Amino acid sequence: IEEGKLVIWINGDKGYNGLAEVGKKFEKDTGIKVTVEHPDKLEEKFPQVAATGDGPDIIFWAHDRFGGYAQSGLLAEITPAAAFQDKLYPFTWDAVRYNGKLIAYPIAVEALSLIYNKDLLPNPPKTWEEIPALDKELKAKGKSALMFNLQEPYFTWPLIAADGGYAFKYAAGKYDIKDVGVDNAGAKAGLTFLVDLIKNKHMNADTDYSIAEAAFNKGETAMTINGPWAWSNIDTSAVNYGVTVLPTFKGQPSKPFVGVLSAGINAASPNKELAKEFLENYLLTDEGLEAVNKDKPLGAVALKSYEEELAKDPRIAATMENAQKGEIMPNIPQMSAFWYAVRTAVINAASGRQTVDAALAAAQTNAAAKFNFTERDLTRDVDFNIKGDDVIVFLHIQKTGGTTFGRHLVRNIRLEQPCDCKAGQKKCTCHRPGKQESWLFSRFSTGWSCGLHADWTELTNCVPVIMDRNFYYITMLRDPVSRYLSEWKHVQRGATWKTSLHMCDGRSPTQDELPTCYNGDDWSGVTLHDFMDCPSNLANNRQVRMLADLSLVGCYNLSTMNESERNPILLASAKSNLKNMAFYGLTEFQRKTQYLFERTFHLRFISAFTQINSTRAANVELRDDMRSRIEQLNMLDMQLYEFAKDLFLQRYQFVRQRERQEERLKRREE
Ligand SMILES: O=C(O)[C@H]1O[C@@H](Oc2ccc([N+](=O)[O-])cc2)[C@H](O)[C@@H](O)[C@@H]1O[C@H]1O[C@H](CO)[C@@H](O[C@@H]2O[C@H](C(=O)O)[C@@H](O[C@H]3O[C@H](CO)[C@@H](O[C@@H]4O[C@H](C(=O)O)[C@@H](O[C@H]5O[C@H](CO)[C@@H](O)[C@H](O)[C@H]5NS(=O)(=O)O)[C@H](O)[C@H]4O)[C@H](O)[C@H]3NS(=O)(=O)O)[C@H](O)[C@H]2O)[C@H](O)[C@H]1NS(=O)(=O)O
Ligand SMILES: OC[C@H]1O[C@H](O[C@H]2[C@H](O)[C@@H](O)[C@@H](O[C@H]3[C@H](O)[C@@H](O)[C@@H](O[C@H]4[C@H](O)[C@@H](O)[C@@H](O)O[C@@H]4CO)O[C@@H]3CO)O[C@@H]2CO)[C@H](O)[C@@H](O)[C@@H]1O
Ligand SMILES: Nc1ncnc2c1ncn2[C@@H]1O[C@H](COP(=O)(O)O)[C@@H](OP(=O)(O)O)[C@H]1O
Ligand SMILES: [Cl-]
Ligand SMILES: [Cl-]
Ligand SMILES: [Cl-]
Ligand code: NA
Ligand code: NA
Ligand code: NA
Repeated sequence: IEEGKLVIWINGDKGYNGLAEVGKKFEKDTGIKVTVEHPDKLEEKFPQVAATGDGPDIIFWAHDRFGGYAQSGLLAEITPAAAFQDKLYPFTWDAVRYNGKLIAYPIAVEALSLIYNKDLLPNPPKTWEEIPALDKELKAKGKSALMFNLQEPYFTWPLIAADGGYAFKYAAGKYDIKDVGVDNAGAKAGLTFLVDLIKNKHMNADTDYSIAEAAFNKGETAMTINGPWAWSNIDTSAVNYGVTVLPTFKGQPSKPFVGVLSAGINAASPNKELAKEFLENYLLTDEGLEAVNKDKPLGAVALKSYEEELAKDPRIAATMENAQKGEIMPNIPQMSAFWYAVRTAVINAASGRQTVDAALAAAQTNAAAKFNFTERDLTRDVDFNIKGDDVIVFLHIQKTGGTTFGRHLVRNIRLEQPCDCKAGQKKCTCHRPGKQESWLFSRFSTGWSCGLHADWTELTNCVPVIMDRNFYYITMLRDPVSRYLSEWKHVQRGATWKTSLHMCDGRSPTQDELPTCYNGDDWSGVTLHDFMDCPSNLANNRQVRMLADLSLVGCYNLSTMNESERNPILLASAKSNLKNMAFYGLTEFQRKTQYLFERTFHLRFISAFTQINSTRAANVELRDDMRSRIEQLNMLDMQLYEFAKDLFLQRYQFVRQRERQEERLKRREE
């Protein structure tokens, strides 16, 4: 981000040419250039790039995205004088308050309305229920009743919410992120009506923003559902149109989620005072908002003076009527997960490929960030026969506490013939009773015989050969930010693991495939910033990479497929291989790890595992923005760990409760 300049991001459906005009006046008065951009998916790109040193100085979006940004430390707190604050409606400052603090400037209130062509339909329907009959009449004239974007849940939510659907329940002063209302009777009724419209061929499941707009603006459909920004193109096409209240469903109003277009300032911006000057003294004025509004209408603006001037517009009046009937959007971080979940459910239900009940049940799970596991997933029962051909394989991922765990395996298990660990020697002899065969494949028993820190790909291709059986794979996982910091500190003190083979499809990677991050013999002394800056850093997503079948993505050759394709494959492969292992533990749960290992393999340790909280990672002082960038560099590991933690904890509770019930039965039979 260049100092002395302003870079602004705003969505492509807003008045970015008018905003540019405000930017030109600012430049006239100050010599500060203002660049407006409208990149695609700006609301996903921003948390990826703000967490580094790129991104815009100012980001525009509806307020629902901003709590997530704020929780990640990506936004400067805004500090407007009480004088300026009173120039805007308090209603709209509420939309941009997060954990007590103001994190953006509110701009305008947006709500969806029903838009109709007065030359085809001078009185629009009051109910969703009468739309099928209307469409039948219109189809005989070569036209349709209604087309609107069915791909974005923003547009279908008003009907889904009408009879009772909700996102997160509000109770006791906060949003309950476990109480999700996307599969209740009301939500199901709303979505069923929409699905029936499609089944009865009054709408098409493929209709998106462009198709609906094109049809309405060409007079092919009598109605659409859209927001104030859409009015400009309708005027461009010279359609004679009205804007009115959304139809009712089962006698209740459609309930649009209400958005406040808001302007946040990047916490990494070196131009924060200029951003505040632009927003307060140029944009949030009658003149500035008029420039934007004349390009694409904002709706009901937040500035009291200019809102009063436009309030007579019946299109805005209709916008306010639908907004009062709807709900202000929560700004909490979980909003994005809600939207993603509903987006997928509506698409699959509307397509007919899944019923409403099944699709909304899946959305409920995803919106509440839950994991459903089968009994088989929670049951890991290994009749481990050390005298037989069973072999335990410990896959050690760097910096997951594998030294501690590996030492437990060779020093701390109660066995008739335990591992023979000679004093002052690194490895131990872990042989079956009376044989020269090992029962444990591990760093401290067999050594690195399949490669230094051999991963799932290397071990599954090498272990069966280098031992000739039942192989029981186990590993440890650690929360990725701590694991990444631990690896940074270890590399900073000389670790390279440069002799790892990284074998996959029968060869090690090429230097072009896997460039070294450092000059010389190691990367000692590296700062956290330079560590994070190397694109080929093997610390990034190490746990997913080392648990996945890397053949599935062309081994280490990043040109074989795109990231959008490689990333979901790696994650699903890692989740599957982890889940289907005999056992895994988590570094942060040493006692539960011990207990589950014991109950999985029917073994007992001599001395209790212990939790060490004062790790080198814990000692790193981590700003929130920097934690967020580490999460972004490790986004696959973040997802894997969330999955693994929940499975691990459900396994612990399952095994404990079974064991507690067995003890009781013993008592109740004596
Ligand atoms: O045998 C020969 O060929 C020798 O022949 C001699 O000449 C003659 C001639 C004639 C006769 N005669 O009788 O007539 C005899 C001999 C030559 O003079 C001589 O050159 C030649 O020697 C070669 O062959 C030797 C036998 O193989 C060999 O010596 C062995 O070396 C092994 C080795 O270095 O690998 C050694 O193994 C032990 O030490 C290793 C090094 O420490 C261990 O491996 C390391 O393990 C680390 C670990 O797990 O902690 C790992 O560290 C990394 O990961 C950890 C965990 O994440 C992290 O904490 C660390 O920070 C991280 N470090 S890193 O730098 O970032 O990687 C290391 O990476 C890994 O290297 C190993 O586990 C030990 N095994 S053991 O316990 O079983 O011993 C072995 O013991 C030696 O015997 C020589 O190396 C050969 N020399 S060469 O010139 O040919 O190369
Ligand atoms: O991978 C699927 C899609 O993912 C992306 O879209 C996501 C967004 O990232 C989420 O933030 C959310 O979008 C919400 C949005 O936050 C909310 O404000 C509202 O957006 C309105 C907006 O307020 C209004 O001003 C106008 O611009 O219309 C918008 C709706 O189009 O509602 C959104 C939900 O529909 O969830 C979506 C997924 O639905 C990504 O951007 C997509 O390209 C991608 O396909
Ligand atoms: N019982 C325990 N409880 C918590 N962390 C532990 C632990 N045993 C080891 N660790 C942590 O695991 C890391 C070592 O992992 P590995 O043996 O795979 O290299 C270290 O992290 P730090 O570097 O942050 O201190 C260490 O502190
Ligand atoms: Cl070794
Ligand atoms: Cl624990
Ligand atoms: Cl047991
Ligand atoms: Na160490
Ligand atoms: Na170096
Ligand atoms: Na800390």
